[PDB]
Amino acid sequence: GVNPRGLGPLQIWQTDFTLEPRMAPRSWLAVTVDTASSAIVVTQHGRVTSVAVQHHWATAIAVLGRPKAIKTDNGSCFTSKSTREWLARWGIAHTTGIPGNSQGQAMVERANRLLKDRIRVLAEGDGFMKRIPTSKQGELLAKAMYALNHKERGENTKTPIQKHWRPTVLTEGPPVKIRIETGEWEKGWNVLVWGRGYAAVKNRDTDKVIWVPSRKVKPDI
Amino acid sequence: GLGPLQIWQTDFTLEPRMAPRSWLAVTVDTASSAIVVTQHGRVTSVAVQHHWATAIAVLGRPKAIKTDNGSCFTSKSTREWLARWGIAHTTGIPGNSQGQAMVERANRLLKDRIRVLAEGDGFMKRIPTSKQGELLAKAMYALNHKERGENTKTPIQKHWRPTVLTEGPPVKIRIETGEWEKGWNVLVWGRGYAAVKNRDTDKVIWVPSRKVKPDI
Repeated sequence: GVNPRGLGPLQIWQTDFTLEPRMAPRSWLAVTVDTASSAIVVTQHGRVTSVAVQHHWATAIAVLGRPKAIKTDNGSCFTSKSTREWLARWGIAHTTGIPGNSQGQAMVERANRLLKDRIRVLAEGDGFMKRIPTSKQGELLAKAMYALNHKERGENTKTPIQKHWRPTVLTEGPPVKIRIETGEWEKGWNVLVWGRGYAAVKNRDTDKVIWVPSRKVKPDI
Repeated sequence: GLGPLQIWQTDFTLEPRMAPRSWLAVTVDTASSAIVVTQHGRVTSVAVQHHWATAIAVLGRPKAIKTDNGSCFTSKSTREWLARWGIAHTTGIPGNSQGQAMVERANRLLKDRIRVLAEGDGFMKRIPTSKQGELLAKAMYALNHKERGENTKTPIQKHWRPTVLTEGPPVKIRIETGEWEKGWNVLVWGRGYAAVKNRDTDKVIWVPSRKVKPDI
Protein backbone atom coordinates (compact mmCIF):
# COMPACT_ATOMS: atom_id res chain seq x y z
CA GLY A 1 0.00 0.00 0.00
CA VAL A 2 3.03 2.28 0.44
CA ASN A 3 2.57 3.21 -3.25
CA PRO A 4 4.91 5.97 -4.42
CA ARG A 5 2.44 8.84 -4.14
CA GLY A 6 3.17 11.94 -2.11
CA LEU A 7 0.41 13.74 -0.23
CA GLY A 8 1.98 17.06 -1.09
CA PRO A 9 4.48 18.35 -3.67
CA LEU A 10 8.19 17.58 -3.31
CA GLN A 11 7.64 14.45 -1.24
CA ILE A 12 7.76 11.73 -3.92
CA TRP A 13 8.98 11.88 -7.53
CA GLN A 14 8.97 9.14 -10.19
CA THR A 15 11.59 9.38 -12.90
CA ASP A 16 11.94 7.32 -16.04
CA PHE A 17 13.48 7.10 -19.48
CA THR A 18 11.29 6.86 -22.57
CA LEU A 19 12.28 6.53 -26.24
CA GLU A 20 10.75 9.02 -28.67
CA PRO A 21 11.71 8.15 -32.27
CA ARG A 22 10.37 11.53 -33.31
CA MET A 23 13.31 13.18 -31.46
CA ALA A 24 16.11 11.13 -33.05
CA PRO A 25 19.07 10.97 -33.16
CA ARG A 26 18.95 11.97 -29.46
CA SER A 27 15.63 10.18 -28.91
CA TRP A 28 15.99 9.48 -25.19
CA LEU A 29 13.71 11.58 -23.00
CA ALA A 30 14.27 11.54 -19.25
CA VAL A 31 10.93 12.10 -17.57
CA THR A 32 10.12 12.97 -13.98
CA VAL A 33 6.72 13.56 -12.39
CA ASP A 34 5.98 14.94 -8.93
CA THR A 35 3.51 12.30 -7.77
CA ALA A 36 1.52 14.87 -5.83
CA SER A 37 1.11 17.92 -8.11
CA SER A 38 1.60 15.94 -11.31
CA ALA A 39 3.87 18.57 -12.88
CA ILE A 40 6.61 17.12 -15.11
CA VAL A 41 10.10 17.80 -16.32
CA VAL A 42 11.69 16.39 -19.40
CA THR A 43 15.15 16.74 -20.87
CA GLN A 44 16.61 15.26 -24.04
CA HIS A 45 19.58 12.90 -24.03
CA GLY A 46 21.52 11.02 -26.64
CA ARG A 47 22.20 8.14 -24.26
CA VAL A 48 20.75 6.60 -21.07
CA THR A 49 23.49 7.22 -18.54
CA SER A 50 24.09 8.15 -14.91
CA VAL A 51 25.51 11.43 -16.14
CA ALA A 52 22.38 12.15 -18.16
CA VAL A 53 20.14 11.27 -15.22
CA GLN A 54 22.07 13.53 -12.87
CA HIS A 55 21.91 16.40 -15.36
CA HIS A 56 18.19 15.65 -15.64
CA TRP A 57 17.31 15.81 -11.98
CA ALA A 58 19.46 18.90 -11.49
CA THR A 59 17.17 20.45 -14.11
CA ALA A 60 13.98 19.22 -12.48
CA ILE A 61 15.12 20.52 -9.08
CA ALA A 62 15.92 23.93 -10.62
CA VAL A 63 12.35 23.97 -11.90
CA LEU A 64 10.31 22.32 -9.12
CA GLY A 65 12.52 22.54 -6.03
CA ARG A 66 14.26 19.74 -4.12
CA PRO A 67 12.22 16.55 -3.58
CA LYS A 68 12.44 14.31 -0.52
CA ALA A 69 12.53 11.07 -2.49
CA ILE A 70 12.60 9.76 -6.04
CA LYS A 71 11.29 6.38 -7.19
CA THR A 72 12.84 4.71 -10.28
CA ASP A 73 13.54 1.19 -11.52
CA ASN A 74 16.65 -1.04 -11.31
CA GLY A 75 18.21 0.58 -14.36
CA SER A 76 21.97 0.85 -14.03
CA CYS A 77 21.81 4.63 -14.51
CA PHE A 78 19.82 4.77 -11.27
CA THR A 79 21.59 2.16 -9.16
CA SER A 80 25.14 3.20 -10.02
CA LYS A 81 27.49 4.12 -7.23
CA SER A 82 27.78 7.45 -9.06
CA THR A 83 24.11 8.36 -8.98
CA ARG A 84 23.66 6.85 -5.52
CA GLU A 85 26.32 9.27 -4.24
CA TRP A 86 24.76 12.11 -6.22
CA LEU A 87 21.37 11.55 -4.57
CA ALA A 88 23.07 11.21 -1.19
CA ARG A 89 24.76 14.60 -1.59
CA TRP A 90 21.40 16.16 -2.49
CA GLY A 91 19.94 14.43 0.53
CA ILE A 92 17.28 12.80 -1.64
CA ALA A 93 15.98 9.35 -0.74
CA HIS A 94 15.80 6.74 -3.52
CA THR A 95 13.81 3.55 -4.02
CA THR A 96 14.01 1.14 -6.96
CA GLY A 97 11.19 -1.07 -8.09
CA ILE A 98 11.30 -2.90 -11.42
CA PRO A 99 11.05 -1.79 -15.09
CA GLY A 100 7.31 -2.01 -15.66
CA ASN A 101 3.83 -0.96 -14.58
CA SER A 102 4.64 -2.11 -11.02
CA GLN A 103 3.36 -0.04 -8.08
CA GLY A 104 6.06 2.64 -8.15
CA GLN A 105 6.46 3.63 -11.79
CA ALA A 106 2.90 3.82 -13.11
CA MET A 107 2.43 7.57 -12.69
CA VAL A 108 5.56 8.43 -14.67
CA GLU A 109 4.49 5.75 -17.16
CA ARG A 110 1.35 7.79 -17.87
CA ALA A 111 3.39 10.97 -17.97
CA ASN A 112 5.35 9.48 -20.87
CA ARG A 113 2.16 8.84 -22.80
CA LEU A 114 0.91 12.40 -22.18
CA LEU A 115 4.26 13.89 -23.14
CA LYS A 116 4.46 11.67 -26.22
CA ASP A 117 0.99 12.57 -27.45
CA ARG A 118 1.70 16.25 -26.99
CA ILE A 119 4.80 15.80 -29.07
CA ARG A 120 2.99 13.96 -31.86
CA VAL A 121 0.42 16.75 -32.00
CA LEU A 122 2.97 19.55 -32.18
CA ALA A 123 5.04 17.55 -34.63
CA GLU A 124 2.26 16.80 -37.11
CA GLY A 125 0.91 20.29 -36.53
CA ASP A 126 4.16 21.66 -37.91
CA GLY A 127 4.05 19.17 -40.77
CA PHE A 128 6.57 16.75 -39.28
CA MET A 129 4.68 13.48 -39.64
CA LYS A 130 8.09 11.83 -39.32
CA ARG A 131 11.26 12.74 -37.38
CA ILE A 132 11.31 16.33 -36.19
CA PRO A 133 14.19 18.36 -37.63
CA THR A 134 17.09 18.43 -35.20
CA SER A 135 17.09 22.21 -34.89
CA LYS A 136 13.40 22.29 -33.97
CA GLN A 137 13.40 19.57 -31.29
CA GLY A 138 14.37 21.69 -28.30
CA GLU A 139 11.67 24.31 -28.75
CA LEU A 140 9.02 21.72 -29.61
CA LEU A 141 9.92 19.77 -26.48
CA ALA A 142 9.68 22.95 -24.41
CA LYS A 143 6.33 23.76 -25.98
CA ALA A 144 5.21 20.31 -24.81
CA MET A 145 6.48 20.73 -21.26
CA TYR A 146 4.83 24.14 -21.16
CA ALA A 147 1.44 22.88 -22.34
CA LEU A 148 1.47 19.93 -19.93
CA ASN A 149 2.27 22.08 -16.91
CA HIS A 150 0.77 25.50 -17.62
CA LYS A 151 -2.64 24.09 -18.68
CA GLU A 152 -5.12 22.00 -16.66
CA ARG A 153 -5.30 18.33 -17.56
CA GLY A 154 -8.98 18.48 -18.43
CA GLU A 155 -10.82 16.75 -15.59
CA ASN A 156 -8.89 19.02 -13.22
CA THR A 157 -9.94 22.58 -12.46
CA LYS A 158 -6.40 23.57 -11.50
CA THR A 159 -3.23 23.19 -13.61
CA PRO A 160 -0.20 21.11 -12.51
CA ILE A 161 1.93 24.19 -11.93
CA GLN A 162 -0.96 25.51 -9.84
CA LYS A 163 -1.10 22.31 -7.80
CA HIS A 164 2.66 22.34 -7.35
CA TRP A 165 3.19 25.77 -5.84
CA ARG A 166 -0.27 26.23 -4.32
CA PRO A 167 -1.29 22.64 -3.34
CA THR A 168 -4.17 21.54 -1.20
CA VAL A 169 -3.15 19.22 1.58
CA LEU A 170 -5.76 18.34 4.16
CA THR A 171 -4.72 18.44 7.80
CA GLU A 172 -7.18 15.85 9.09
CA GLY A 173 -9.59 14.40 6.56
CA PRO A 174 -13.23 13.28 6.83
CA PRO A 175 -13.97 9.82 8.25
CA VAL A 176 -14.44 6.91 5.83
CA LYS A 177 -14.78 3.12 5.66
CA ILE A 178 -12.47 0.97 3.51
CA ARG A 179 -13.36 -2.45 2.11
CA ILE A 180 -10.92 -4.76 3.85
CA GLU A 181 -9.77 -8.09 2.34
CA THR A 182 -12.80 -9.81 3.88
CA GLY A 183 -14.86 -7.56 1.61
CA GLU A 184 -16.27 -5.98 4.74
CA TRP A 185 -16.27 -2.24 5.32
CA GLU A 186 -14.04 -1.09 8.15
CA LYS A 187 -14.31 2.17 10.11
CA GLY A 188 -11.43 4.09 11.66
CA TRP A 189 -9.96 5.70 8.57
CA ASN A 190 -9.94 9.22 7.19
CA VAL A 191 -9.38 10.04 3.53
CA LEU A 192 -6.76 12.65 2.62
CA VAL A 193 -6.95 12.38 -1.17
CA TRP A 194 -9.71 10.79 -3.25
CA GLY A 195 -8.86 10.42 -6.93
CA ARG A 196 -10.85 8.70 -9.66
CA GLY A 197 -8.48 5.76 -9.46
CA TYR A 198 -6.88 5.78 -6.01
CA ALA A 199 -7.57 7.21 -2.56
CA ALA A 200 -5.12 8.06 0.22
CA VAL A 201 -6.31 6.93 3.61
CA LYS A 202 -4.74 7.41 7.02
CA ASN A 203 -5.39 5.15 9.98
CA ARG A 204 -6.87 7.06 12.88
CA ASP A 205 -5.08 5.00 15.52
CA THR A 206 -1.60 4.58 13.99
CA ASP A 207 -1.32 7.59 11.66
CA LYS A 208 -0.33 5.18 8.89
CA VAL A 209 -1.15 6.33 5.35
CA ILE A 210 -1.94 3.93 2.52
CA TRP A 211 -3.36 4.20 -0.96
CA VAL A 212 -6.37 2.07 -1.86
CA PRO A 213 -8.60 1.79 -4.98
CA SER A 214 -11.19 4.57 -4.86
CA ARG A 215 -14.04 2.04 -4.97
CA LYS A 216 -12.85 0.43 -1.73
CA VAL A 217 -13.73 3.56 0.23
CA LYS A 218 -16.99 5.29 1.09
CA PRO A 219 -18.10 8.09 3.45
CA ASP A 220 -18.39 7.01 7.07
CA ILE A 221 -21.66 8.04 8.71
CA GLY B 1 6.42 47.04 -12.02
CA LEU B 2 5.28 44.23 -9.73
CA GLY B 3 3.56 41.24 -11.31
CA PRO B 4 5.39 38.20 -12.60
CA LEU B 5 5.26 37.46 -16.32
CA GLN B 6 4.70 41.13 -17.10
CA ILE B 7 8.15 42.24 -18.30
CA TRP B 8 11.30 40.27 -19.05
CA GLN B 9 14.84 41.41 -19.85
CA THR B 10 17.02 39.27 -22.08
CA ASP B 11 20.61 39.40 -23.23
CA PHE B 12 23.67 37.30 -23.97
CA THR B 13 26.87 37.11 -21.94
CA LEU B 14 30.22 35.41 -22.56
CA GLU B 15 31.37 32.71 -20.17
CA PRO B 16 34.61 30.94 -21.21
CA ARG B 17 34.18 28.36 -18.45
CA MET B 18 31.26 27.03 -20.54
CA ALA B 19 33.14 26.77 -23.83
CA PRO B 20 32.40 25.54 -26.50
CA ARG B 21 28.84 26.76 -25.89
CA SER B 22 30.20 29.80 -24.03
CA TRP B 23 27.47 32.21 -25.14
CA LEU B 24 24.83 32.30 -22.44
CA ALA B 25 21.31 33.52 -23.17
CA VAL B 26 19.97 35.22 -20.07
CA THR B 27 16.48 36.22 -19.08
CA VAL B 28 15.22 37.71 -15.85
CA ASP B 29 11.66 38.39 -14.81
CA THR B 30 11.75 42.07 -13.76
CA ALA B 31 9.15 41.43 -11.06
CA SER B 32 10.09 38.10 -9.47
CA SER B 33 13.77 38.32 -10.42
CA ALA B 34 13.68 34.67 -11.49
CA ILE B 35 16.44 33.84 -14.00
CA VAL B 36 16.63 31.28 -16.85
CA VAL B 37 19.84 30.54 -18.70
CA THR B 38 20.80 28.36 -21.67
CA GLN B 39 24.19 28.03 -23.36
CA HIS B 40 24.83 28.39 -27.07
CA GLY B 41 27.70 28.11 -29.52
CA ARG B 42 26.90 31.37 -31.27
CA VAL B 43 24.65 34.36 -30.67
CA THR B 44 21.92 33.98 -33.29
CA SER B 45 18.17 34.30 -33.80
CA VAL B 46 17.35 30.63 -33.41
CA ALA B 47 19.43 30.69 -30.21
CA VAL B 48 17.28 33.34 -28.52
CA GLN B 49 14.25 31.50 -29.80
CA HIS B 50 15.41 28.24 -28.22
CA HIS B 51 16.23 30.14 -25.03
CA TRP B 52 12.86 31.87 -24.82
CA ALA B 53 11.04 28.62 -25.59
CA THR B 54 12.90 27.15 -22.64
CA ALA B 55 12.44 30.11 -20.33
CA ILE B 56 8.73 29.91 -21.11
CA ALA B 57 8.55 26.22 -20.22
CA VAL B 58 10.11 27.27 -16.90
CA LEU B 59 8.45 30.55 -15.91
CA GLY B 60 5.44 30.80 -18.19
CA ARG B 61 4.45 33.06 -21.08
CA PRO B 62 5.54 36.70 -20.60
CA LYS B 63 3.55 39.75 -21.70
CA ALA B 64 6.56 41.68 -22.96
CA ILE B 65 10.30 41.16 -23.37
CA LYS B 66 13.09 43.75 -23.61
CA THR B 67 16.42 43.36 -25.39
CA ASP B 68 19.07 45.51 -27.01
CA ASN B 69 19.24 46.07 -30.78
CA GLY B 70 21.45 43.15 -31.72
CA SER B 71 20.73 41.33 -34.99
CA CYS B 72 19.36 38.28 -33.15
CA PHE B 73 16.56 40.34 -31.58
CA THR B 74 15.62 42.51 -34.56
CA SER B 75 15.72 39.86 -37.29
CA LYS B 76 12.67 38.71 -39.30
CA SER B 77 12.44 35.24 -37.71
CA THR B 78 12.70 36.57 -34.19
CA ARG B 79 9.95 39.17 -34.68
CA GLU B 80 7.64 36.62 -36.29
CA TRP B 81 8.59 34.19 -33.55
CA LEU B 82 7.45 36.55 -30.80
CA ALA B 83 4.35 37.52 -32.77
CA ARG B 84 3.30 33.88 -32.98
CA TRP B 85 3.90 33.63 -29.23
CA GLY B 86 1.95 36.85 -28.83
CA ILE B 87 4.73 38.53 -26.87
CA ALA B 88 5.38 42.28 -27.00
CA HIS B 89 9.00 43.03 -27.87
CA THR B 90 10.91 46.25 -27.20
CA THR B 91 14.55 46.99 -27.98
CA GLY B 92 17.07 49.60 -26.93
CA ILE B 93 20.76 50.52 -26.82
CA PRO B 94 22.96 47.81 -25.19
CA GLY B 95 23.36 48.71 -21.53
CA ASN B 96 20.39 51.05 -21.42
CA SER B 97 19.30 51.05 -17.78
CA GLN B 98 15.71 51.58 -18.89
CA GLY B 99 15.41 47.89 -19.74
CA GLN B 100 18.77 46.14 -19.64
CA ALA B 101 20.23 47.03 -16.24
CA MET B 102 18.53 44.18 -14.37
CA VAL B 103 19.45 41.37 -16.78
CA GLU B 104 22.94 42.83 -16.81
CA ARG B 105 23.13 42.40 -13.04
CA ALA B 106 21.70 38.95 -13.71
CA ASN B 107 24.67 38.22 -15.93
CA ARG B 108 27.10 38.78 -13.09
CA LEU B 109 25.09 36.90 -10.49
CA LEU B 110 24.96 33.92 -12.88
CA LYS B 111 28.67 34.06 -13.62
CA ASP B 112 29.54 34.32 -9.93
CA ARG B 113 27.49 31.23 -9.18
CA ILE B 114 29.06 29.41 -12.05
CA ARG B 115 32.51 30.21 -10.70
CA VAL B 116 31.69 29.02 -7.17
CA LEU B 117 30.05 25.80 -8.33
CA ALA B 118 32.76 25.06 -10.89
CA GLU B 119 35.65 25.74 -8.52
CA GLY B 120 33.71 24.07 -5.75
CA ASP B 121 33.76 20.90 -7.80
CA GLY B 122 37.44 21.22 -8.60
CA PHE B 123 37.14 22.81 -12.04
CA MET B 124 39.49 25.80 -11.99
CA LYS B 125 39.36 26.33 -15.77
CA ARG B 126 36.93 25.27 -18.50
CA ILE B 127 34.30 23.06 -16.95
CA PRO B 128 34.05 19.63 -18.62
CA THR B 129 31.40 19.58 -21.33
CA SER B 130 29.63 16.53 -19.89
CA LYS B 131 29.12 18.39 -16.62
CA GLN B 132 28.13 21.83 -17.96
CA GLY B 133 24.43 21.11 -18.23
CA GLU B 134 24.03 20.12 -14.60
CA LEU B 135 26.14 22.96 -13.23
CA LEU B 136 24.02 25.41 -15.22
CA ALA B 137 20.92 23.86 -13.67
CA LYS B 138 22.53 23.94 -10.24
CA ALA B 139 23.21 27.66 -10.73
CA MET B 140 19.57 28.37 -11.57
CA TYR B 141 18.48 26.37 -8.55
CA ALA B 142 20.63 28.54 -6.28
CA LEU B 143 19.77 31.84 -7.92
CA ASN B 144 16.03 31.15 -7.93
CA HIS B 145 15.33 28.99 -4.87
CA LYS B 146 17.63 30.71 -2.36
CA GLU B 147 17.36 34.23 -0.90
CA ARG B 148 19.86 36.89 -2.03
CA GLY B 149 20.34 38.73 1.27
CA GLU B 150 18.30 41.91 1.47
CA ASN B 151 15.07 40.40 0.10
CA THR B 152 13.27 38.05 2.46
CA LYS B 153 11.52 36.26 -0.38
CA THR B 154 13.22 34.08 -2.98
CA PRO B 155 12.54 34.51 -6.70
CA ILE B 156 10.47 31.32 -6.79
CA GLN B 157 8.42 32.77 -3.94
CA LYS B 158 7.92 36.03 -5.82
CA HIS B 159 7.18 34.25 -9.09
CA TRP B 160 4.79 31.49 -7.95
CA ARG B 161 3.70 32.72 -4.51
CA PRO B 162 3.65 29.22 -2.99
CA THR B 163 1.44 28.40 -0.03
CA VAL B 164 -0.34 25.33 1.26
CA LEU B 165 -4.13 25.41 1.07
CA THR B 166 -5.70 23.28 3.76
CA GLU B 167 -9.15 23.14 2.21
CA GLY B 168 -10.96 23.43 -1.11
CA PRO B 169 -12.90 26.47 -2.49
CA PRO B 170 -15.75 28.09 -0.48
CA VAL B 171 -19.01 26.24 -0.99
CA LYS B 172 -22.66 26.48 0.15
CA ILE B 173 -24.86 23.57 1.29
CA ARG B 174 -28.62 23.14 1.04
CA ILE B 175 -29.93 22.64 4.58
CA GLU B 176 -33.17 20.87 5.60
CA THR B 177 -34.97 24.22 5.17
CA GLY B 178 -34.16 24.20 1.46
CA GLU B 179 -31.80 27.14 2.01
CA TRP B 180 -28.20 27.27 0.79
CA GLU B 181 -26.04 28.22 3.77
CA LYS B 182 -22.53 29.55 3.28
CA GLY B 183 -19.59 29.22 5.64
CA TRP B 184 -18.37 25.84 4.38
CA ASN B 185 -15.37 24.66 2.35
CA VAL B 186 -15.03 21.49 0.31
CA LEU B 187 -12.41 19.05 1.60
CA VAL B 188 -12.96 16.08 -0.68
CA TRP B 189 -15.46 14.72 -3.20
CA GLY B 190 -16.35 11.05 -3.56
CA ARG B 191 -18.99 8.35 -4.06
CA GLY B 192 -21.50 11.09 -4.80
CA TYR B 193 -20.79 12.82 -1.51
CA ALA B 194 -18.91 15.99 -0.63
CA ALA B 195 -17.04 16.36 2.62
CA VAL B 196 -17.35 19.93 3.87
CA LYS B 197 -15.70 21.79 6.75
CA ASN B 198 -17.29 24.76 8.53
CA ARG B 199 -14.83 27.67 8.57
CA ASP B 200 -16.38 28.82 11.86
CA THR B 201 -16.83 25.66 13.93
CA ASP B 202 -14.31 23.48 12.07
CA LYS B 203 -17.11 20.89 11.99
CA VAL B 204 -16.74 18.35 9.20
CA ILE B 205 -19.70 16.59 7.66
CA TRP B 206 -20.55 14.48 4.66
CA VAL B 207 -23.19 16.03 2.43
CA PRO B 208 -24.76 14.68 -0.79
CA SER B 209 -22.92 16.14 -3.80
CA ARG B 210 -26.20 17.43 -5.22
CA LYS B 211 -26.61 19.70 -2.19
CA VAL B 212 -23.28 21.48 -2.80
CA LYS B 213 -22.50 24.62 -4.83
CA PRO B 214 -19.76 27.25 -5.28
CA ASP B 215 -19.81 30.50 -3.32
CA ILE B 216 -18.18 33.69 -4.63
